[PDB]
Amino acid sequence: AYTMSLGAENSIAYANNSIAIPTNFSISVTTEVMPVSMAKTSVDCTMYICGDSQECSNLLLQYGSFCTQLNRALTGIAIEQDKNTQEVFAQVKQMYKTPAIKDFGGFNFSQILPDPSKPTKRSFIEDLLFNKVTLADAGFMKQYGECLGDISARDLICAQKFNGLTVLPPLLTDEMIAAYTAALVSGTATAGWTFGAGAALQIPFAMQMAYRFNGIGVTQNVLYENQKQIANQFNKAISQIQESLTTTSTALGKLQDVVNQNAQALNTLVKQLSSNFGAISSVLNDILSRLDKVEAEVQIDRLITGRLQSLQTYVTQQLIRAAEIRASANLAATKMSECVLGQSKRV
Amino acid sequence: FMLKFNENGTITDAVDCSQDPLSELKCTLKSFNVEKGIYQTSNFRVSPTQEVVRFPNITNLCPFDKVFNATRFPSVYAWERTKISDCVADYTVLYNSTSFSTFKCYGVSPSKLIDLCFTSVYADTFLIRSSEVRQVAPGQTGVIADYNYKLPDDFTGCVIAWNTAKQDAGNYYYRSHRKTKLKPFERDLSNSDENGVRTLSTYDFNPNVPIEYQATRVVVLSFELLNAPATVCGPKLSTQLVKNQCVNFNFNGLKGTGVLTDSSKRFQSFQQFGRDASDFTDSVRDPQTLEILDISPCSFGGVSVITPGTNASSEVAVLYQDVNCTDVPTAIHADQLTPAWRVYSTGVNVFQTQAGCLIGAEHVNASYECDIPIGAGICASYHTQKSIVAYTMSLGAENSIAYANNSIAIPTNFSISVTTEVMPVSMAKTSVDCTMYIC
Amino acid sequence: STALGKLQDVVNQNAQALNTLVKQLSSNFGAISSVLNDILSRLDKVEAEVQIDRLITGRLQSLQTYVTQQLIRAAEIRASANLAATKMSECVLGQSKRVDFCGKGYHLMSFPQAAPHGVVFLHVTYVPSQERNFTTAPAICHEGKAYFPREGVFVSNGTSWFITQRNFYSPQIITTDNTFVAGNCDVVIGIINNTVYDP
Amino acid sequence: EVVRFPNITNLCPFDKVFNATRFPSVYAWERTKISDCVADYTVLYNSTSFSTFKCYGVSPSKLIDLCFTSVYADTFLIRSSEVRQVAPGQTGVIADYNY
Ligand SMILES: *[C@@H]1O[C@H](CO)[C@@H](O[C@@H]2O[C@H](CO)[C@@H](O)[C@H](O)[C@H]2NC(C)=O)[C@H](O)[C@H]1NC(C)=O
Ligand SMILES: *[C@@H]1O[C@H](CO)[C@@H](O[C@@H]2O[C@H](CO)[C@@H](O)[C@H](O)[C@H]2NC(C)=O)[C@H](O)[C@H]1NC(C)=O
Ligand SMILES: *[C@@H]1O[C@H](CO)[C@@H](O[C@@H]2O[C@H](CO)[C@@H](O)[C@H](O)[C@H]2NC(C)=O)[C@H](O)[C@H]1NC(C)=O
Ligand SMILES: *[C@@H]1O[C@H](CO)[C@@H](O)[C@H](O)[C@H]1NC(C)=O
Ligand SMILES: *[C@@H]1O[C@H](CO)[C@@H](O)[C@H](O)[C@H]1NC(C)=O
Ligand SMILES: *[C@@H]1O[C@H](CO)[C@@H](O)[C@H](O)[C@H]1NC(C)=O
Ligand SMILES: *[C@@H]1O[C@H](CO)[C@@H](O)[C@H](O)[C@H]1NC(C)=O
Ligand SMILES: *[C@@H]1O[C@H](CO)[C@@H](O)[C@H](O)[C@H]1NC(C)=O
Ligand SMILES: *[C@@H]1O[C@H](CO)[C@@H](O)[C@H](O)[C@H]1NC(C)=O
Ligand SMILES: *[C@@H]1O[C@H](CO)[C@@H](O)[C@H](O)[C@H]1NC(C)=O
Ligand SMILES: *[C@@H]1O[C@H](CO)[C@@H](O)[C@H](O)[C@H]1NC(C)=O
Ligand SMILES: *[C@@H]1O[C@H](CO)[C@@H](O)[C@H](O)[C@H]1NC(C)=O
Ligand SMILES: *[C@@H]1O[C@H](CO)[C@@H](O)[C@H](O)[C@H]1NC(C)=O
Ligand SMILES: *[C@@H]1O[C@H](CO)[C@@H](O)[C@H](O)[C@H]1NC(C)=O
Ligand SMILES: *[C@@H]1O[C@H](CO)[C@@H](O)[C@H](O)[C@H]1NC(C)=O
Repeated sequence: AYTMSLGAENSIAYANNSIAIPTNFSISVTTEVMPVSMAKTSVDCTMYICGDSQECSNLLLQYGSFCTQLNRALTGIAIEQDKNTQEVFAQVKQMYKTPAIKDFGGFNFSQILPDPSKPTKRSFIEDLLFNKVTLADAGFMKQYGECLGDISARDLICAQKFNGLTVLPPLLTDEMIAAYTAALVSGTATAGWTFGAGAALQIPFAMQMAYRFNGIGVTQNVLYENQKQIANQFNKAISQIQESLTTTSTALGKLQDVVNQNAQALNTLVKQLSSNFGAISSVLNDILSRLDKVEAEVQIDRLITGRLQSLQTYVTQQLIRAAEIRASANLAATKMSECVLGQSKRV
Repeated sequence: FMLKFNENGTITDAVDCSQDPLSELKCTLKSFNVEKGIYQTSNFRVSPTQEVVRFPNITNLCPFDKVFNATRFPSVYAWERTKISDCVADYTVLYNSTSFSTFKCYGVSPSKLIDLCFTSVYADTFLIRSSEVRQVAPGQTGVIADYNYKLPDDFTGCVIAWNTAKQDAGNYYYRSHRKTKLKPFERDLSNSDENGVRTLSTYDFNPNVPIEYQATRVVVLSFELLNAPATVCGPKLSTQLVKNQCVNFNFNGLKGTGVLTDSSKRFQSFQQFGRDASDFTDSVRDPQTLEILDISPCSFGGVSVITPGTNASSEVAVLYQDVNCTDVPTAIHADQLTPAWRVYSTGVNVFQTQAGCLIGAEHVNASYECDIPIGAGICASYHTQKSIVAYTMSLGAENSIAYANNSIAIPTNFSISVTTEVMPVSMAKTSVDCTMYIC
Repeated sequence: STALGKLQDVVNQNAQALNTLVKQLSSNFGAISSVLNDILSRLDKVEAEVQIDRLITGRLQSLQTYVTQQLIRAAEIRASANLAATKMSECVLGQSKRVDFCGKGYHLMSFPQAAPHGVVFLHVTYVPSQERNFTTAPAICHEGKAYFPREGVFVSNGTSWFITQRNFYSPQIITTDNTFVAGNCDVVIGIINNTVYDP
Repeated sequence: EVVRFPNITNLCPFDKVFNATRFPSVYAWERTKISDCVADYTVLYNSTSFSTFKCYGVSPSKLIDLCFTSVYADTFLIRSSEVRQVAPGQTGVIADYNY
């Protein structure tokens, strides 16, 4: 046990007549990871609560619109996940095809553009990102026959499907997302910022970087006078991204934990069906087998209200988490416009 | 059915919710008119029409005569326990011969006894005066409950008693005092104390005594309903199996509904049913063949109905989520469906989307802007006659930039643009009088 | 009609939430009746209170649901109101360099207009149009030393080299006023030879 | 378990309350206060069997280890048919017009 270090100890050699001027520079490439969407969860509220039984379903009608109101909430979450994706990507709906030459002024975009030798039209970097996040529960999409196996084939995802819990697929497939990012990097490589304001105007890439140096307040000559250095520093920095993404799993933790949180929530929701909630049994057919309506209904009501309470908890948690994902998607959409479609003075 | 009631309270419209996918949509949305969209739809397609009842073929009738009509019962201090096993509990044979002034059951309804099966039964028997049968219940107190025969709080079973003042004349004993109460189903046969005088009081039973003092026989049946072989069953006859259909079933008194199939499951030698982490009973041992059947939900898998507005058309399309188009007629139990739904099982206008099989929308190779979002790149629209068409959505216009290392495009003109951005700032300031709403 | 859909759906969502809350009073929640006086008329307190408790708990649960949805929706409206307040400061009370913040194109102005439960911004933007291809060079070499554009870019109309501002073609004579000189012209890749006029 | 109870020791007057020479007519039911005594009701097990023993707000099995801040005993004679009317929420000639 120890006290935290707040930071490195440092001092500034202040004097009323002294200044430090940088004599050199480093081109730095930095990775920012942002969540944009979450799993479009869906619930058959009758199948979850009453588990395919008429007696319970006829009791559940006496609770009114609770189920309809929960489904209305979750479909609101689901539609919002597609909105989030189409607000971050799809800001530019000119599908600028990837240029045939991936080197501009010495800057080697080949790792961040698609490669036509591969079967999947991702960039090389995007292939690393799609490998480095894992859908640790095998990621839903359980095929029609797959839940009818031996004992060892039992699976919380089959327990989910049998109890009415499902994940809808996103509207944009990954090939469509990769097509937008390919178009966005292609416009930046060949038309700079202009295609964010209007029609894309081609400009030579070094000449575009020279304007970007002026935006920083480094004189235009300092680019051309060092263009091979600057391009090499850029190329090496991109390679360091590729090396870190191939080696290191923690980089995308902000996305893996969105997967983990939503997987865990669905797992607790199915497991809550094993609770009695003070009924004689957690099992609905066991009550209906063993008790007659005059007193079964008292036991069923304990299950209905407890199960129904467990759904309302889950939907509230999803509404909370969805608001956080929306805020991240709104921020990511702002960074697309301001960092990709332009140059930002915002420190 | 969903029924629309007029202000005069006459029915003016109705939807048969099982009829077709539009009817299921209307019933799912609790509404007779539906806006354009795609909606998750609750299963009204299928309901069980059959019972699959299967019970062990044990045929020996339970020993009601030997247990109830024994020549004499025990003194309550010396109550006797017997195991009842491998028999059919057709208790209706008694209706001809006795009437019980108490028949009271715990954890089981008495009307259910005729179609349950029990993994264990023990009958306890003793004689007490009629006023004391009151005390033979969980949580009771009194000379019987304290010092002669205690039921547990977790008791499941039935207490049965009848007057026998004509039969059970004589002397019978009960413990009036003890230094500590009995534990549940404890017995204490000690007659003499340390010095030799008896610790037991005597019932004097005669038909001449007042009713409250007259002898009643009591039988206490204690039950178990474990995940173990059935030992006593009600008289139910067994039916044939009906696999691959949504049915009601009853295996050893475990009722339910679902789809039965063969299964790969290894059960334990004693095990009668299996449950997943949700306690959903996913398998059962057939008591007739000892084969293990899988139980699937009748409603299993997601279904969604795609519609223009019902103001626009009564045409719909159905998405069978994660189902392959050749499996739809079996994932949906299309043999059990109406003809109007079975149209949406098969035929032309089936299209395998990565979201699932889409049926009833014709696939079109022209891409358009997304109208109704089906998923995984597919959208649908009500499109020119009109029909529901399904297509891959267009991401944007095809374009290319004429890049060269020495070419630049400069704007020669400009447009002043005025753009409208609409932003919500407020919502209605709702308020609730919580007492007026609730009470 | 669709232009204000973002306002109409705030109205619609809040109307629908109140309508479902009144309709929820029609539920029994497993009581013998949804109607409170019907229970109290028909049952004695010893056992009416068991039925009344089922109504109280289910009704109170329905309020807790409604209030939770309102807290969620109010957090969303607050984020929209904070963003609208930021656009008032940055797009109305100034001019914003933030690329897509005050509408598409380069922001000139915007005007706020009141709307029910909302604001409408009329964003005014310059959109460049009718672009034309030009040959261009990073620098001019005049007398062994490299001249760079002071602002804009060097372009030629085929015959002649000019300096123009980048967002509107207005060619100027390349003058020691329009340009700064920095270093010998060997280093600049793509350097070209042209006169620089000296007034 | 730390069990601590007041050290009152006088046994409650079960014989005088229950085995009185006669009970009141139900219209003239009599109330008596019971106080400063130990309610070891098991002394009755030897001598009297009760065809009704029904408790409200307390389980009868818990009577042996509770203490009460007041006790009153109401006593009256009725026909056995009518004892069902001696309960909360009952009706009938007793519940309406006698007790
Ligand atoms: C900034 O520092 C780098 C070294 O980190 C300098 O790069 C070296 O430059 C000399 C002469 O140009 C070469 O001989 C070395 O091989 C270079 N090394 C590397 C790693 O590039 C660079 O010149 C410095 N920049 C400026 C403007 O002086
Ligand atoms: C751009 O970067 C790549 C390195 O990623 C350069 O080298 C090629 O890299 C791929 C793997 O990424 C190999 O399969 C090729 O064989 C490599 N080619 C060579 C010649 O080494 C690529 O050359 C770079 N482009 C430019 C124009 O420098
Ligand atoms: C920009 O384009 C507009 C047309 O879109 C030009 O305006 C036209 O100019 C001619 C001659 O002056 C008129 O006859 C037309 O009526 C004008 N059109 C409109 C809509 O007013 C304008 O001259 C161009 N600007 C520049 C700087 O070239
Ligand atoms: C559905 O089709 C895919 C091939 O497109 C196949 O991999 C999968 O196993 C099929 N599902 C079933 C249940 O046969
Ligand atoms: C209700 O009944 C009255 C009288 O029969 C009739 O005039 C009125 O039109 C009815 N209302 C509706 C909505 O049909
Ligand atoms: C019912 O009792 C009659 C005589 O009282 C007897 O003949 C008959 O066999 C009895 N039936 C059963 C089922 O015990
Ligand atoms: C009990 O058994 C005796 C002897 O067989 C018989 O006479 C009597 O009728 C039986 N009682 C009942 C209720 O069956
Ligand atoms: C009775 O049970 C046995 C064992 O479970 C089985 O072999 C037999 O087929 C069943 N039915 C008949 C009619 O024998
Ligand atoms: C759409 O294009 C595919 C090409 O793979 C073709 O097979 C199919 O017949 C086309 N559909 C129509 C309706 O023309
Ligand atoms: C610029 O040149 C390319 C090829 O010469 C051409 O495709 C493009 O349309 C030109 N742009 C303009 C604005 O004329
Ligand atoms: C280029 O512009 C100059 C204007 O000073 C003009 O004299 C020359 O002819 C132009 N050339 C072409 C090809 O337009
Ligand atoms: C531009 O490209 C041409 C070949 O297309 C080449 O000859 C020339 O040296 C290049 N110049 C620059 C500045 O990239
Ligand atoms: C520019 O001028 C210098 C000196 O006159 C000459 O050496 C060089 O080759 C020229 N460049 C071109 C491209 O003509
Ligand atoms: C009531 O008191 C009388 C007189 O002492 C006694 O004979 C009788 O047995 C008592 N009753 C009971 C039930 O103890
Ligand atoms: C119990 O009854 C006996 C007589 O049967 C009597 O002698 C004894 O005192 C009684 N005990 C109590 C505690 O009343």
